[PDB]
Amino acid sequence: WTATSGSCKGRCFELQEVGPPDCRCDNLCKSYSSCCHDFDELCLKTARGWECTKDRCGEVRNEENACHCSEDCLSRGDCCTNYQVVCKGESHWVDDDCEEIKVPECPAGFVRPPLIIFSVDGFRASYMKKGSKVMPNIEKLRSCGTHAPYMRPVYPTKTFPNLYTLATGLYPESHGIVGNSMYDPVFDASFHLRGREKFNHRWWGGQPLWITATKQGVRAGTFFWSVSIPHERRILTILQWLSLPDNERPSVYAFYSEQPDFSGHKYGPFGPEMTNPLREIDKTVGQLMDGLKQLRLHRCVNVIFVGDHGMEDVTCDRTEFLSNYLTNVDDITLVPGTLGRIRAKSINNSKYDPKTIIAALTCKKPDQHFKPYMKQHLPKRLHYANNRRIEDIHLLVDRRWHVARKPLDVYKKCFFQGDHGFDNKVNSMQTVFVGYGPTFKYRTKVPPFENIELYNVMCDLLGLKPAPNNGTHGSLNHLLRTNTFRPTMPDEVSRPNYPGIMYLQSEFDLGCTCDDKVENKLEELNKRLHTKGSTKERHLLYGRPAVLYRTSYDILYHTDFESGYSEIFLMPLWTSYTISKQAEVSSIPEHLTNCVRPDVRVSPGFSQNCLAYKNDKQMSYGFLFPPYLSSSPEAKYDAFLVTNMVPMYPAFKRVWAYFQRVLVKKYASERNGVNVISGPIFDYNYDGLRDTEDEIKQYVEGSSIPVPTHYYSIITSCLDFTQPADKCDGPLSVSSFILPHRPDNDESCNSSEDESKWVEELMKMHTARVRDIEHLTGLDFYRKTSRSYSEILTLKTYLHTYESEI
Ligand SMILES: *[C@@H]1O[C@H](CO)[C@@H](O[C@@H]2O[C@H](CO)[C@@H](O[C@@H]3O[C@H](CO[C@H]4O[C@H](CO)[C@@H](O)[C@H](O[C@H]5O[C@H](CO)[C@@H](O)[C@H](O)[C@@H]5O[C@H]5O[C@H](CO)[C@@H](O)[C@H](O)[C@@H]5O)[C@@H]4O)[C@@H](O)[C@H](O[C@H]4O[C@H](CO)[C@@H](O)[C@H](O)[C@@H]4O[C@H]4O[C@H](CO)[C@@H](O)[C@H](O)[C@@H]4O)[C@@H]3O)[C@H](O)[C@H]2NC(C)=O)[C@H](O)[C@H]1NC(C)=O
Ligand SMILES: NS(=O)(=O)C1CCN(C(=O)N2C[C@H]3CN(C(=O)OCc4ccc(OC(F)(F)F)cc4)C[C@@H]3C2)CC1
Ligand SMILES: [Ca+2]
Ligand SMILES: [Ca+2]
Ligand SMILES: [Cl-]
Ligand code: NA
Ligand code: NA
Ligand SMILES: [Zn+2]
Repeated sequence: WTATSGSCKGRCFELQEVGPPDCRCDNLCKSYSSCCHDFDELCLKTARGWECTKDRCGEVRNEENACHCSEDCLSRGDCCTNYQVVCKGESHWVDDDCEEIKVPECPAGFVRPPLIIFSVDGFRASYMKKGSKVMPNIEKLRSCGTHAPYMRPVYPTKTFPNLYTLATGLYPESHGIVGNSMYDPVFDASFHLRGREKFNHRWWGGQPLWITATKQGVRAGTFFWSVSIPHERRILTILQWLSLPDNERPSVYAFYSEQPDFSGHKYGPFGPEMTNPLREIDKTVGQLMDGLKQLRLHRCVNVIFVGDHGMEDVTCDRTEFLSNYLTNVDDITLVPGTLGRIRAKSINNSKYDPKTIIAALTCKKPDQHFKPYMKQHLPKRLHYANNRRIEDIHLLVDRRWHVARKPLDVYKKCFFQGDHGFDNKVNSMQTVFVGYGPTFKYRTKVPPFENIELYNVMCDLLGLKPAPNNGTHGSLNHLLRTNTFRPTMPDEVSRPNYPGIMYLQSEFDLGCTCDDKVENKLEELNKRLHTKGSTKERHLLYGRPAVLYRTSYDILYHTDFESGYSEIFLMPLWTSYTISKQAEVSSIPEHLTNCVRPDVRVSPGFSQNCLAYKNDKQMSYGFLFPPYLSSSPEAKYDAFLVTNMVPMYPAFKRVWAYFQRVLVKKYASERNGVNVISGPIFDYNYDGLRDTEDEIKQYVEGSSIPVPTHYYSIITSCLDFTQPADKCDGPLSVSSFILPHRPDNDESCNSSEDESKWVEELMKMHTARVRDIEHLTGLDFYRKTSRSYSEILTLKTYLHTYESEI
């Protein structure tokens, strides 16, 4: 109940929300059916429109007008945004030449440069270039300020998940807004785009920027604007708030526009009808900047122009129907569209089986336009699994397509020509970032970056300590003139042991054999040096990774590679090696095919054994440093050490062998040498974080050898490829992956073909940031380079996407 008998007189767009049944006058009351009776009359005035004209100049104040052109309007803070232009011979902000803002130029009483976040829905990255002719205000922000060619949204590339990721710095799986539609089984409650349940606070996790600000004594404007408040009024309201006395005035503000998304759905991302919405957005930016100029704030305020996701061409005729695959179609609930989420229709139905549903959805049709996944098997880069609201069964839909349960859902629910929600690496889903103001750099282009990073920077801009989040604080220091965040490297927690030769061959009873007993102070003194680390400078280019958790491990040196061997998990945490452009690929000699050799530096009790692999009929083994890339016949024996061995399903060995035999050398040829760090990952609870020993669900049969869920590789070289990887004097270049360690290749529909037709495609899908690997392993890489730490943080957040040019 709301007793709408109170009055909005003097309270229009009040910043504090009064508790019902008192009538509200804040910019959210419309959404709650709770505004006072006179809200429209007093607060949403429209008389005379939004612009001054020559004849309105110097007028007698008429409080009925939407905005004002009387002499007192500046001190009242309520002129139309073009007042000084029309009436005082001033120029529009866009017509003024760009001039560097070296320091904030603020009116007295401003404690800090205000931040204004100008967010636009569905603003695809390529609009900056393709619509530049009709967006002069935005183009001036872009060219004069700091801009990225695009900004990567989070998956799914829908509105609420992305705006709330912008606000919190968190992945959707952590903030809880995992789609536009959700069922939470603990609450037994549903979240819907239209409706009231979405307002309940239990949906919204983490700590968004406005709460972070408020708790730290920085006042915030309201972030949410009710749909019926027009854009002009939103701008005028912000400008009025900026005229409040110092003690009442917020330092952070948001504007939101439902365009160009709204039209993009109806007309497609590049429909000719799209020119008008882009023009109108630009005019709104113009009004803000002219309004700030009138208030003398245009060289004081930091402005962020940011989108939530892009827009793709999608029509009704490109819909896959689950009724063309499943017999049991009515026993399931599907969340449909540009992704799919499946669960049982009834929890009382014990005939429901996810395994048979996945199977009936797998590679069933030649050009099938979605791929089914159990959520823990999705690419780790999506970070889309660790939430009870994310259904166990997921469909990744190809760009340009939809999935639906049955045809009736599509024609009884062509209308639309555009949609979004696809994999966040898809070019059409990319969106925009521009930063303009005293705290941003001048005329500066920065590399593309993820929207999870912005919360940290917005906190930096407001002098706030960010709540714990998924950004990597410092990775975006290069956007900022000042207010940078200068992190220290994490402290290493566990120091390695450096074992020498401590065990005789006969102490080992591992059931392993090698044809190696084939026998000189030349190469004998030489091999001792290699085991002591004499080539370590070649194979360990960026220092050894730090171990950020308590564990027991040994550094093992070899001619061709170096490893950090875990005595707890019985295998390396990491293996590091460098392959030059000149390196040659050799095969495994016939006599060495099944050779496995005890490591005399490492006790039998802390070793794997070959008998366990023999007895385990599902599990085979591979090697982290590949025997194919050995530098010499003698060095090759090192690659068969039991300490270089890891458990691998035969299906996965197909993938791994092709990577090691074919792809590493291809990369070294293309990149002028590469340094490779590979290792296992254990993430059985799919939280994107390293498992402890007691979280491991699978071991090699009859043993304490844990089975990795994933294998990673980090591949590093010189950004200036005229320099070899091992002699690089400047910035680095990286690509990484986290491959799921699966006992089948069902993910790859062409896997019956030669690895050359399907393996690289799989690896591209599972591209990763070094940072993702850090989380999954408790390791910290690039500890010893000649590069600044912030530059290394940027490198660690880099994602190689394999998409064409934007
Ligand atoms: C991205 O960044 C984020 C943010 O930094 C990282 O997420 C953090 O990870 C931490 C480690 O997992 C986690 O810490 C746990 O917090 C527990 C208390 O949590 C509450 O309080 C915090 C702080 O205010 C709050 O943020 C939490 O909010 C979560 O849950 C609510 C309600 O469900 C949601 O509204 C909200 O969206 C958020 O949900 C997300 O996180 C939870 C996990 O917390 C998931 O379950 C959800 O799916 C969703 O993703 C909470 O309100 C604390 O109790 C934990 O401590 C347990 O474990 C430690 C182990 O060290 C142990 O010492 C304790 O004894 C305790 O164990 C006991 O509980 C176990 C399970 O009940 C039980 O098995 C044991 O026997 C014991 O009884 C733990 O410290 C932190 O909460 C989240 N924060 C957020 C916001 O998500 C995230 O890791 C990053 N991702 C990547 C890839 O890097
Ligand atoms: N009610 S409805 O019309 O049926 C339905 C309602 C929900 N709707 C719908 O998509 N949204 C209604 C819109 C009003 N919001 C808004 O003002 O957002 C501003 C904002 C948000 C986050 C920000 O994050 C930060 F911190 F800056 F990084 C900043 C600014 C966005 C809402 C999405 C779809 C239509
Ligand atoms: Ca949107
Ligand atoms: Ca884990
Ligand atoms: Cl959704
Ligand atoms: Na086996
Ligand atoms: Na297959
Ligand atoms: Zn949309």
